[PDB]
Amino acid sequence: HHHHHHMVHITLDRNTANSWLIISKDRRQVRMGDTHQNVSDNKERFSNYPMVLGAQRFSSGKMYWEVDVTQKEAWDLGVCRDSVQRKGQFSLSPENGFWTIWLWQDSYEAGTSPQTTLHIQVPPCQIGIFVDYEAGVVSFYNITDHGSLIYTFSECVFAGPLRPFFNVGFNYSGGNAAPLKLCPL
Ligand SMILES: CC(C)N(C)c1ncnc2c1cnn2C
Ligand SMILES: CC(C)N(C)c1ncnc2c1cnn2C
Repeated sequence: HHHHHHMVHITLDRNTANSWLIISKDRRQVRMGDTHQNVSDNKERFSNYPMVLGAQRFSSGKMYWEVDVTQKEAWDLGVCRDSVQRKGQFSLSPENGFWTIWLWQDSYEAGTSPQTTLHIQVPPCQIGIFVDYEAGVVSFYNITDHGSLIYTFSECVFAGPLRPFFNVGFNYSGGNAAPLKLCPL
């Protein structure tokens, strides 16, 4: 792909984070803590899952960023509406304001409803995410495999400002402690 020149500097918004997440000083990394991280509750925090938003809001233009997923067993990545539900249980789909892919139980899927199987020969260590607001497109790229296309959501109906979306996943197995990291431009 040739989307690299739309690179944007994403930082994580602490206030949206589930209370067990640990966000680094530079706001560029996030991991699952082994306990509540001693923060006060607020209406922005994702309560039920290990999720956090980027601070940046996008309402026009073309945007690109990269995320490191090295050695993780489970995670979700993409974008979401600024007004997605924070509390309780919910489906990760465009109907609920999410445009995402994930890894779970050794397979990759796109968060359509129902979910779509992805075809990945080279497990990615870094994922590229491209958003074209005007076109209604969200695309995902395998940086480990020379930028090959993973998935394109087209005909997107964003219906609001978009925020970068992250889920570090649970660590029930003891094999999913590694962080998500925003990769340098
Ligand atoms: C098969 C569906 C319902 N599950 C379990 C999931 N869907 C999307 N992201 C997920 C999971 C599990 N972990 N993460 C990060
Ligand atoms: C929001 C949902 C899709 N997420 C991230 C989930 N994560 C982990 N386990 C899950 C789910 C859903 N069901 N189950 C059993």
